[PDB]
Amino acid sequence: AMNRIDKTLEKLKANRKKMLSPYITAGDPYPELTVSLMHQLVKSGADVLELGIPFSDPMAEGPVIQRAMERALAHSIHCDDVLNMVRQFRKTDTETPVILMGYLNPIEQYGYDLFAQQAVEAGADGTILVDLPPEEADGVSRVWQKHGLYSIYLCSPTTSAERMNFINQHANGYLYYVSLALKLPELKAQYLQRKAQSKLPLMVGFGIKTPEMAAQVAEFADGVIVGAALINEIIEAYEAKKDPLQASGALLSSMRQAIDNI
Repeated sequence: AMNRIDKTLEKLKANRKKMLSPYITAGDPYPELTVSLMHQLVKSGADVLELGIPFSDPMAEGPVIQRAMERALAHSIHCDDVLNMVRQFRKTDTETPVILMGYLNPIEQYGYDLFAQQAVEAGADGTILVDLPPEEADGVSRVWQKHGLYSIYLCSPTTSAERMNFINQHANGYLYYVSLALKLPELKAQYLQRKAQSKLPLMVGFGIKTPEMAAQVAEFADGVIVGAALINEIIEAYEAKKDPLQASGALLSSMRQAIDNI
């Protein structure tokens, strides 16, 4: 089988088009908006969608994501609810790759094989498990492989030689680059250095707040991941009693254009 992620990245690579991937938390600010948001993001230029599974103990996330998860958990949105959203999305979008981002604990509670099976059946193409270090990922990788689910791994300026060895023979699709006062030339230097160690394309997954910054990064990077900025744009629209679809659409579309004109 050919994974949606590989199909999408091949087309982008052939056209010298940089990947743009928004993150949103499923269920935030309320469950009925999530699928509509997903479709809006695609309309506004998303190549890949990152959909977050809310978790009760996100000690690793920044304040913006933390609050998003709290809002989603107020509606009791869990793994099965997120898969139902993916199913609904897939009714009118079969091309766009969907990546599920979450913590390991709800999934292990759910059951690895059962989760992988249902996630693939629902129409998800891969997962980012934020608290699963590569050293611990062997059981998961084998189960994911069985169902054709892709594992998206994180790396950083300080990813060790052996960990990189762990990432290269189990990762598929692409890698997620994060640095943790970091400036653009340092980011560029460290990114290109890490990219040289990776078999896969490397997407920058932090610090992208504006169309300008998105373009500056896309100038050297394979792709860009936008999280906190979009979440903030959406919840600010909701709290101001304005259309969150308009707000998120305008933001992502301005990033799409900035990147493509860069």
